[PDB]
Amino acid sequence: TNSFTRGVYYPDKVFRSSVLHSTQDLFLPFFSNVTWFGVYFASTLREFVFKKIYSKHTPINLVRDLPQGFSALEPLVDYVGYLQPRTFLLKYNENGTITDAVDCALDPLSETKCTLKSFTVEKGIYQTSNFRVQPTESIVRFPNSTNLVKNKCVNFNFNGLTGTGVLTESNKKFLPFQQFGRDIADTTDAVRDPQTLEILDITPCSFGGVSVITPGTNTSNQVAVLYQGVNCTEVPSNVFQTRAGCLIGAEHVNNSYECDIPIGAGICASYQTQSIIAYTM
Amino acid sequence: TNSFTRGVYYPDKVFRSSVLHSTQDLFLPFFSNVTWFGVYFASTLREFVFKKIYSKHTPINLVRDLPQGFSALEPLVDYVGYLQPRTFLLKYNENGTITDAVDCALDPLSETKCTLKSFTVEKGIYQTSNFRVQPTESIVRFPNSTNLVKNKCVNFNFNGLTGTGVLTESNKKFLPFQQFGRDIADTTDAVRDPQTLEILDITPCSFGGVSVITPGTNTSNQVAVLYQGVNCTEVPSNVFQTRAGCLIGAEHVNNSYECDIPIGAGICASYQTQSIIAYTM
Amino acid sequence: TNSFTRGVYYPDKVFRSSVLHSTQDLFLPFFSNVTWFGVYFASTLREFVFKKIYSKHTPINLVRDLPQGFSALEPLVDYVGYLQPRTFLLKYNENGTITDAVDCALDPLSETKCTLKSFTVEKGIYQTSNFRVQPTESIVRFPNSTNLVKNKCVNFNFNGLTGTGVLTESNKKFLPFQQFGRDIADTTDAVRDPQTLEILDITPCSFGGVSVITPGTNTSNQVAVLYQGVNCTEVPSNVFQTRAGCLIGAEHVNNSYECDIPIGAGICASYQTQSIIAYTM
Ligand SMILES: *[C@@H]1O[C@H](CO)[C@@H](O[C@@H]2O[C@H](CO)[C@@H](O)[C@H](O)[C@H]2NC(C)=O)[C@H](O)[C@H]1NC(C)=O
Ligand SMILES: *[C@@H]1O[C@H](CO)[C@@H](O[C@@H]2O[C@H](CO)[C@@H](O)[C@H](O)[C@H]2NC(C)=O)[C@H](O)[C@H]1NC(C)=O
Ligand SMILES: *[C@@H]1O[C@H](CO)[C@@H](O[C@@H]2O[C@H](CO)[C@@H](O)[C@H](O)[C@H]2NC(C)=O)[C@H](O)[C@H]1NC(C)=O
Ligand SMILES: *[C@@H]1O[C@H](CO)[C@@H](O)[C@H](O)[C@H]1NC(C)=O
Ligand SMILES: *[C@@H]1O[C@H](CO)[C@@H](O)[C@H](O)[C@H]1NC(C)=O
Ligand SMILES: *[C@@H]1O[C@H](CO)[C@@H](O)[C@H](O)[C@H]1NC(C)=O
Ligand SMILES: *[C@@H]1O[C@H](CO)[C@@H](O)[C@H](O)[C@H]1NC(C)=O
Ligand SMILES: *[C@@H]1O[C@H](CO)[C@@H](O)[C@H](O)[C@H]1NC(C)=O
Ligand SMILES: *[C@@H]1O[C@H](CO)[C@@H](O)[C@H](O)[C@H]1NC(C)=O
Repeated sequence: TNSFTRGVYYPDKVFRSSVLHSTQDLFLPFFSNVTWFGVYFASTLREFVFKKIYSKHTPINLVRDLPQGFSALEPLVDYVGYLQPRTFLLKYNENGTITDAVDCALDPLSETKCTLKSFTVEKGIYQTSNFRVQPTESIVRFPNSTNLVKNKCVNFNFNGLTGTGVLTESNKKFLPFQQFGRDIADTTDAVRDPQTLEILDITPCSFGGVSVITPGTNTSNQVAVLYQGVNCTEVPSNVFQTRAGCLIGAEHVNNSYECDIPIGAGICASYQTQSIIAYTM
Repeated sequence: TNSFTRGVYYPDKVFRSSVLHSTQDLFLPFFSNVTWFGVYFASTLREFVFKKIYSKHTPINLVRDLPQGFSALEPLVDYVGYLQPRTFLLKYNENGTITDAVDCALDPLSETKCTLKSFTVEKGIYQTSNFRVQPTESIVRFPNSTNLVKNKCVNFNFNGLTGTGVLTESNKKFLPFQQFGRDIADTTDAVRDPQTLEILDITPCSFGGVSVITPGTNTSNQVAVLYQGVNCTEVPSNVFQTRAGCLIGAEHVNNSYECDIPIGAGICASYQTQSIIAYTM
Repeated sequence: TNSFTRGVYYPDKVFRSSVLHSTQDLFLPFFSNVTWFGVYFASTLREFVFKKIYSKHTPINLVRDLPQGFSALEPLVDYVGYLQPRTFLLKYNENGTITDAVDCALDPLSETKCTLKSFTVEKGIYQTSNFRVQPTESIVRFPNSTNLVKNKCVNFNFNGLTGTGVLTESNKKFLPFQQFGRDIADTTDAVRDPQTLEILDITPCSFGGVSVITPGTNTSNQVAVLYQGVNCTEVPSNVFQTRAGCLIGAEHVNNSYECDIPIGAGICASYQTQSIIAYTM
């Protein structure tokens, strides 16, 4: 059984009129796997959210299914789903009644609604969060204690030089006694391997912000995820990289015409036909 | 006996030339009720201020009265009036002698001299201090412990909602479970009375700055006190309210002509004849 | 024996390419008196700097002298001169080898190289440091305990008035009871001597910044030291004062023509012929 945005109660007894409040509490995540026998309880319809008992009574007409829609549960005293800590965006009507909600943890175009604090997202690119490649490796090197890995974000320790970055073969020749180099910004640029005296280059791991490519919410809900400055080989529809990074959820049409939505650094995006395509401008 | 600005001694042994220094010490307030038998002592004339003994010897020619003028008392060793903590503005001559002083606690147009730090106030409006209506009441409401007061600044406590404001009947209908409302600025806007379930509106009490309406000190000393944003029913010659607040010390002439001194928000003030009048611009 | 910039070792084992690093460590000062038998050790050539043993082997061809040039000593393990704490400016080549160094504590035009962080100083005036006349005297005066000194920077204490300045005869007459005066900036301007009741004027001692007058390093190395706002009677080639202060290392040519290098406040400086001259603009 799929919960079509069913369990949304009033977190506090505060009156709000025509606002979009952001609440951090225990709510039922939208489109969650619900058994078909805090916790959510529904019986075909008297919905109950226990945490404090919330109740709601809605007339229904269906068989062997869960009703689709939205219903706010009211505090009573001070199908089963489980509650999780989520950040919800509640829409309060002019009478204080919650008419709609957005769970900003399920899929893209939902975090964009939280970032913009609106149920209608315009046509464009929006930077929602960032992305840092976490090092899934840890190597330590000491002279004559693990193997040397390269071309991957790894926490290294070269005879006391603790750092975080990706190692690669450098074309710089150090002096016979110098053990590590430094750039203009007073940061460790290259290190000398205590074994085999190999010179390795240190590069900071991929640091970029994620962006959602949306052709407005009035046309369709199909969005594309855009990563800035990172390669998709390190990123956890169609996967393809571009000049600005990797774009998930679009196509790689070889055509080229006028730019529609500038995603940044060359390539632009557009909506065509029921499919999002990318083209070089 | 009236002290015509008599007791003003040298607070410290510091030499100053052509300055207007502000001193916070124990001085005799100007135009104070002096007995006709720290303390001020005068005998018709050898004035003494004890606190440290200050002395002054001035030739006088009068009977059954106190001499009018100004005389600075000099430190001697390390009619009777009493000293109070006052903020005085002393005028030092080119030889270090105090020639005049202003007690900025007696009447309006004297605090203006301290605010401007000058013995000559120009023609215009000057904001000297502020004014906050202190709540002369404290009510506490709990469900089934004092009476409910409205239309007056009162400290309230609605089942744990401690605040300060004026309560009035609101036209907003809360939900059957919501107990208090909140505006866009994340402040308590309305509360629900735990008794009779009446909805009350919370409004911050009158916050405004006082202003002195003076037609310059070269013409006359008659000034008018202007309160901004407050009603004279809550404010502790002629009393009348205007669009910018309450104006004390003027008239309410129904005539209208060109503006002379803009007191703010419409109405202007002018000097006519030996009387200060107000007129809508 | 004179050390012609001989002892300069690698402070740390860090690789740098085409940079000018500033190091604070124990180095041999340039042009220092070296015996002709941390410490510097050279033998005609295998130079050794002990601190950690640094070594260097350079072919030489000379007799009864010390070789002139520059040679960087490399770390080996973990004529005699002594090491002192100095701030050196090291020039790293594209291979990490130190090719030249500047000791910014020997003479002027060397501190300018540190201030500009370059081995080539342009033609102009550069403010390197400041200059405050330290009081070489301390007098204390109490009423009926040292002699009264004037026209010299001295720490004074007049019956509890501790301060620092130069005392001189003031033409201001205090009141018979006032002991010290104060200016507009709320600072002690004048004091009354508890003995003989003499009025003295307090003036802050000479505060100014030093400046190096250099006609560029591409033409010659002869520079002139310029002090701003101080008189040479208090300052520790040809000494002469000007409108902007005292200028050491130049001439006082009475001629006057177009300005070449504005040293500030009137007088300008120029290079003529092998001699630095100053002239009123
Ligand atoms: C530390 O030990 C390693 C392991 O023997 C040394 O690596 C070898 O060095 C020799 C001498 O140059 C080479 O012939 C081998 O091919 C190296 N081994 C590998 C797997 O390449 C290393 O040189 C030693 N380092 C020091 C400083 O002694
Ligand atoms: C708390 O007690 C008060 C006092 O009885 C209640 O106020 C009365 O409520 C009844 C029921 O509606 C009215 O008929 C009366 O007119 C009310 N009294 C007055 C003076 O107006 C109040 O309703 C009670 N509240 C709760 C929540 O029980
Ligand atoms: C403190 O003592 C000194 C020393 O005697 C006094 O200085 C003398 O004062 C007399 C009286 O005016 C003069 O005739 C002398 O010429 C002063 N001495 C010198 C060396 O000039 C001083 O006046 C005394 N101060 C007080 C306040 O008593
Ligand atoms: C709020 O309540 C009033 C009460 O009559 C009703 O007329 C109005 O339609 C309600 N608002 C909404 C959005 O339902
Ligand atoms: C992105 O990084 C991966 C790392 O595996 C590399 O193989 C690829 O060539 C990189 N692409 C670009 C365009 O830098
Ligand atoms: C200050 O003293 C001098 C002394 O002769 C006198 O001439 C002058 O008038 C005095 N100043 C004032 C304002 O009285
Ligand atoms: C000012 O406040 C008093 C409160 O008693 C009220 O009666 C009056 O109507 C108010 N006047 C205006 C102009 O708001
Ligand atoms: C650095 O080393 C390379 C190695 O061949 C050499 O060609 C180059 O001249 C060196 N650089 C300097 C400044 O000597
Ligand atoms: C500079 O100070 C000395 C102090 O001994 C003084 O003699 C000289 O007249 C002063 N010169 C100028 C120009 O102020």
